Parts: sequence; C-alpha cells; structure tokens
Amino acid sequence: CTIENFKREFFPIVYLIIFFVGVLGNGLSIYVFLQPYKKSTSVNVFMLNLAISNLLFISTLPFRADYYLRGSNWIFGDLACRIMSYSLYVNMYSSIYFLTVLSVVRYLAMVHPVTSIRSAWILCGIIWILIMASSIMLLDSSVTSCLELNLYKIAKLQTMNYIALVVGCLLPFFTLSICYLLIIRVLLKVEADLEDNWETLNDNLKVIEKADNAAQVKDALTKMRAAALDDFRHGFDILVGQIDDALKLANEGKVKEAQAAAEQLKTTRNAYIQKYLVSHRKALTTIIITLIIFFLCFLPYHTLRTVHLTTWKVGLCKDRLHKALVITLALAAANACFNPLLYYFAGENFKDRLKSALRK
Ligand SMILES: O=C(O)CCCN1C[C@@H](C(=O)O)Oc2c(NC(=O)c3ccc(OCCCCc4cc(F)ccc4Cl)cc3)cccc21
Ligand SMILES: CC(C)CCC[C@@H](C)[C@H]1CC[C@H]2[C@@H]3CC=C4C[C@@H](O)CC[C@]4(C)[C@H]3CC[C@]12C
Ligand SMILES: CCCCCCCC/C=C\CCCCCCCC(=O)OC[C@H](O)CO
Ligand SMILES: CCCCCCCC/C=C\CCCCCCCC(=O)O
Ligand SMILES: CCCCCCCC/C=C\CCCCCCCC(=O)O
Repeated sequence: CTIENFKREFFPIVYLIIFFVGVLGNGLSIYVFLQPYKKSTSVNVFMLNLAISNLLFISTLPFRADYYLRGSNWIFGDLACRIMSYSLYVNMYSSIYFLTVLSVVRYLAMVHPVTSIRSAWILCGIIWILIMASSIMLLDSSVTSCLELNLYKIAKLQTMNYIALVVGCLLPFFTLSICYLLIIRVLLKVEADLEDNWETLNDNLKVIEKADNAAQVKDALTKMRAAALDDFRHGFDILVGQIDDALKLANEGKVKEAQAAAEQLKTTRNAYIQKYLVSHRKALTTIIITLIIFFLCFLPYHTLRTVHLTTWKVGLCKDRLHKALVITLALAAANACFNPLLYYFAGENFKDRLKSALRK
C-alpha cells in the first residue's frame, strides 16, 4: 500500500522534529518549574506533571523513528514494542486530563470561591494511576510489525476506542467547552463592573479637579470612598486609604493640596483593576490555547481513528483516509512539544522565571 511508503518518509521526519523541539521545551520548562518561586500556585504542579509526561513520551520517538527508517521493521523486543503503545496512550490521555484540570483550576482562580499544592499532587497522582491502570492491557504478557494495526488487535481496539473516545477525549472536551463558556461569562461581568468603578472614580476626580471650595471636594472624596468599598485586593485597598488622607486635608481647608492629592489617585485604582483582571485574562488565554490544542491535536485524530477502526479490512489499502489518520496521529504526538506554548504564554510569570533561571 502507498500509505506505507508515505509513513516511511513522513514519520521519521515529524517524530524526530517533535523529539528535538520537545526535549528542549520540556527540559527547559521542567527546569523552570523545579526552581523556587515564592508566589507559585497549584498551576505549577499540573504544568509540571504535563511536562514530565510529555518528556517521557518524547523519549520514545527516536525508537518509532527507527522503526520507519528500517522499512517498518521493529528490531527491539516485544516489551519495548508494548511500551511504545503504553507510553503513547498514557501520555495522550494524561495530557488531555491535566489540560482539562488546568483550565478548570484557572477558572476557579478567577472566581475563587483554592487548590493547594499537596492537593494538586494528589489529584495528579489519581489521574496518573487511573490512566496507567486503564492502559495496562497494552502491556500483555506481530512484534516485527510493532506499530501497525493488524487483524488480531482490531477487535480489542474497537472496544478500547469506544471508551477512550468517550471518557478520555469527548468528556474532557465537553468540560473545556463549559469552562470556556463560564470564563467568558465571568470576564465580561467583572470587566463591566471594573469599568463602572473606574468611571465613578473618574467622575468624582473630575468634580474635585474643578471644585469651588473645600466642602465640595470633601463631598466628592466621600463619594469616592463609597465607590472604593465594593485576588491581592490592592494591598488591602491602598487607594481607599490615600483617599482618607486627602479627606483629612479637605476637612482642614487645604483645597489646593487636596486636589493635588486626588489627581495622583487616578492611577492607584486601575492598579487594583488590573491586579484582578489579569487573572481573568490568564484564564481566557489558557482556555483559548487549550481549545486550539484539542481542535488541532486530538479531535481530528479521534474522529479519523474511529472511522479507520470501523471501516478496516485486511485486503484494502484505504489510502486517503489512512493518510489523514497518519497526519492527525502526528498532530496528536506533536502536542507533547506544543504544551510549553501554554507554559510560556499562560504560566505563572513564566517568562520572568525563565530569565531568572538562565541568568548566570
Ligand atoms: O500507523 C498507522 O498506520 C496508523 C495507526 C494504526 N494504529 C496503530 C494502533 C497501535 O496502537 O498500535 O492503534 C490504532 C488505533 N487505536 C485505537 O483506536 C485505540 C483506542 C483506545 C486505546 O486505549 C488505550 C488505553 C486507554 C485508557 C483510557 C484512558 C482514558 F483517559 C479514558 C479511558 C481509557 Cl479506556 C488505544 C488505541 C486505531 C486505529 C489505528 C491504529
Ligand atoms: C466550544 C464551543 C462549543 C463553545 C460554544 C459557543 C457558545 C454556545 C457559547 C460560547 C460563549 C457562551 C456565552 C457566554 C456568555 C453568556 C452570558 C450569560 O449570562 C448567558 C449565556 C451566554 C450568552 C453564553 C451562551 C453560550 C455561548 C455563546
Ligand atoms: C531514558 C528515559 C528518559 C526519561 C527522562 C526522565 C523524565 C524525568 C525528568 C525529570 C523528573 C523531574 C522530577 C520532578 C519531581 C517533582 C516533585 C518535586 O520535586 O516537587 C516539585 C515542586 O518543586 C514542588 O511541587
Ligand atoms: C515545530 C515542530 C512541529 C512538528 C509538527 C509535526 C506535525 C506535522 C503535521 C502536519 C504536517 C503536514 C504535512 C503533510 C505533507 C503531505 C505530503 C503528501 O501529501 O504527500
Ligand atoms: C534530571 C533528569 C535527567 C534526565 C534528562 C532529562 C532532561 C532534564 C530535565 C530536567 C532536569 C532538571 C534538573 C534538576 C533540577 C533540580 C531542581 C533544582 O534545581 O532545585
């Protein structure tokens, strides 16, 4: 079949690229995750678990590459061949679940009604164990054609596919869709409220900026304090305190100095606004990247995988569908080197921590 020549030319290249990009990205990421960072949240745990899984899977891609460079011949043993499948599917579904967990955690962080480090490790251990246990029949106590689909494997894999498709791909993707919905909702409502607070404060600052006497400045500062009342919370409302100082000046009759005080109070409020809007932005970013990962890496692969299993026959080549499966399989594997784009653009000050970790 034509697809066999295609795979022999295609997989060595893509796998070894994924290996090179993935060892670099994950080793660097893991190094950053293991270095001490004071304000490190449970996010750090989930990313780290993902990174480690991704790296363990990447350590197998040379062997796969080897298989195809030899003309689809597995020279390693039966056990290494079983480990190929075991690593591939454990890493796949572990990754999907850590990513789902990371989006959920990041949503909870914006809403905050926390995941501690120890709890994050327990949740990770449970994910590891459930998925390793679900996968052990890939390790059953032919092999020359290690990575192929054959007629003895097809009956088991049809049943295995049903369950892995539903529970390991569609259920987490559904969870991600709900997460996106919830994050958009929270972000829009919170940003509407932040606009209203900013605008009330700016109204009163404009009033104070052109006020006739000290009583008027005092009244508008009082209204400002009423607006300031109602996750760092601006160092326990630092702006609200500075306003109290300005109100003292007002009650002393110092109009010019109270106006001067009010006019630098414009910026300390948007400091608060941003300290609590950056978490909402982190969650939006996490969910958008993760959904792109699903649409690129996992959903086409599970679709075509299912159709391939369903329509498979030992005599027929099925070249277009099989080639589409091969390319989507490559994208499922490439996820292991994609995941640091998440770490970098949606980690916890990851660019800062990288700069600090590499500087001599
Ligand atoms: O190269 C090529 O020509 C193309 C690929 C050939 N090829 C090679 C073959 C191969 O591997 O050798 O695989 C296929 C499959 N495999 C599956 O359809 C499957 C379905 C399920 C499955 O489950 C593993 C354990 C999952 C445990 C789990 C985790 C969860 F998170 C939730 C539930 C569960 Cl149960 C493994 C494979 C389907 C179609 C083709 C092949
Ligand atoms: C991944 C895919 C399926 C995402 C689904 C897209 C649609 C169905 C989602 C994405 C954003 C969602 C909206 C987000 C915000 C709100 C405000 C809320 O007070 C009413 C529901 C409403 C209007 C949601 C409706 C459903 C919604 C439009
Ligand atoms: C040939 C086979 C190749 C295999 C390649 C080896 C893969 C393992 C690499 C790094 C492990 C990192 C160990 C991570 C330990 C995490 C626990 C921890 O130390 O805590 C983390 C953080 O500091 C507080 O939560
Ligand atoms: C930056 C590292 C990323 C590595 C990504 C590897 C995944 C490759 C996925 C898609 C590439 C598609 C190439 C298709 C070539 C078709 C050739 C042909 O039709 O004969
Ligand atoms: C140590 C792993 C050996 C296998 C090679 C894999 C690539 C290296 C990946 C991560 C190396 C991290 C180095 C150890 C950091 C210890 C934590 C610390 O520095 O405090």
